[PDB]
Amino acid sequence: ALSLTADQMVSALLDAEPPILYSEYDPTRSMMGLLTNLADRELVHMINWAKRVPGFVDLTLHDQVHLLESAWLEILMIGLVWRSMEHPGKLLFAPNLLLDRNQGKSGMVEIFDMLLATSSRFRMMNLQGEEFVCLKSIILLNSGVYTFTLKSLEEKDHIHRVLDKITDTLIHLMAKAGLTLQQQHQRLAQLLLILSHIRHMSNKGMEHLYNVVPLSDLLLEMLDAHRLH
Amino acid sequence: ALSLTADQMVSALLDAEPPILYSEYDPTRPFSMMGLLTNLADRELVHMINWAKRVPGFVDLTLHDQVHLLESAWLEILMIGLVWRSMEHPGKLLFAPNLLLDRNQGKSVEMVEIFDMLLATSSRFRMMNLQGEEFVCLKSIILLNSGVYTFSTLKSLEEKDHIHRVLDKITDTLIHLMAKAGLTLQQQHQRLAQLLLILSHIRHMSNKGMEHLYSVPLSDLLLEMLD
Ligand SMILES: Oc1ccc2c(c1)CC[C@H](c1ccccc1)[C@@H]2c1ccc(OCCN2CCCC2)cc1
Ligand SMILES: Oc1ccc2c(c1)CC[C@H](c1ccccc1)[C@@H]2c1ccc(OCCN2CCCC2)cc1
Repeated sequence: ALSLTADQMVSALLDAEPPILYSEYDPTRSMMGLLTNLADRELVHMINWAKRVPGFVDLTLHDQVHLLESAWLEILMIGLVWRSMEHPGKLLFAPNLLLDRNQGKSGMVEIFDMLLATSSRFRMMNLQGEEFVCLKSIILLNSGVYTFTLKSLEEKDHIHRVLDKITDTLIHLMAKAGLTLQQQHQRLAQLLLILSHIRHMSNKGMEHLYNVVPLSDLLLEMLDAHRLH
Repeated sequence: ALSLTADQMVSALLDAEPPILYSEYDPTRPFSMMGLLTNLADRELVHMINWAKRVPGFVDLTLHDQVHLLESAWLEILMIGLVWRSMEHPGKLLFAPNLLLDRNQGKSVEMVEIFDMLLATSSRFRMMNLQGEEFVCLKSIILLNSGVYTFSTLKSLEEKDHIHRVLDKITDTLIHLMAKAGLTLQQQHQRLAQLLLILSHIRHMSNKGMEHLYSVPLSDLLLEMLD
């Protein structure tokens, strides 16, 4: 995990990429319901992706749950934003569900505009796929690391070590891209600062989503899988 | 501002530093916490505007954009200042030199949630051995970055460009401070990343804090003070 190279980190992350799911509705024939159903089906695939992120399965089950519980919406959003890059003014929730801002207006066209603005920023920066997977992995490991005993000290230290490896990977990606050393840390800073805005969008999103099993135990169930398959 | 060297950026930032204010309560009478915190924050905000106008490149922006940036960042700025002066006080938050509270004093009203988050941030700074030169850079970054994604006119395009160019200068400054600290190129980029990722948590704390306060528009008060 901590012994991988930069290119091995990239190859591991890309291969771990979840598939693009479709909205469940009749194309031969309500928006929140569609987005909710889409989000829930994506969460299942997100857990599989998370377990394939180098260093994540090295953590305790409790800490895995905590990290995903903190980051799951940010992860959905940055994925959505990535999907929507070459669709200006629109959000590609699914290949059969492409929406403009005046569609999402029918009470949160607010985060719609915020997601669009993020996509435009990624389009302005010419974000690459190898950079995207790095950023998404960073969100997974970092979003909940500040909100967690001897075990916790080792866990947090391990997390920060993996984050450092991803940072080195990002630098390597930009160094190979021909960027000067100054352009490297500048682009690094620009990419990470965007994560603060994605955190912001998640907060506003969760403010809207807020009997049912608490999300932690659902995450617990999907993460704590046996070895019989 | 874009012509400033790294050391000139630091000295300018350090000079622009706001004063540490005191809680307005009488120490001679016995010991409402939120009121004390609210009063302190409002007095700090006035000084924050002075600090903001002395951050390189900020006055180069339109009044409207200055208001937008501050309205988005003001709570984050108050918070990172809080955890900075609380860094040498483990398990406690130094709101003011005469107002030092532990986490049990946080249960005042149905806020200890934000308290623990602030405490956790201060311990993270303490473990990283955050330097004063780094602190002022990060705080300036919050000011310029927090609201830059929530502004399409020709004017606004030039505004966003300038902001991102100043942000780059702060990034250059941070690396220069780490390189002058004796850190290798690998460690420089790693520490840069660690510091900026903390800002995501500060944004998080701000949002949680705003949710508390939400339960005379600020832009008008900011506009009044900025002009
Ligand atoms: O690729 C994606 C699929 C669906 C979405 C998004 C990305 C971006 C946020 C959207 C959003 C809409 C309204 C409010 C907040 C965010 C929507 C979305 C809809 C519903 C959601 O929550 C469903 C509840 N469900 C319970 C456990 C996990 C989620 C999350 C995201
Ligand atoms: O150095 C500082 C002085 C005071 C504070 C803080 C830092 C960190 C946040 C604190 C907080 C406690 C509970 C909930 C949210 C935040 C408290 C604080 C209290 C009240 C505040 O809001 C006052 C309202 N006022 C109207 C216009 C501007 C603020 C801001 C910050």
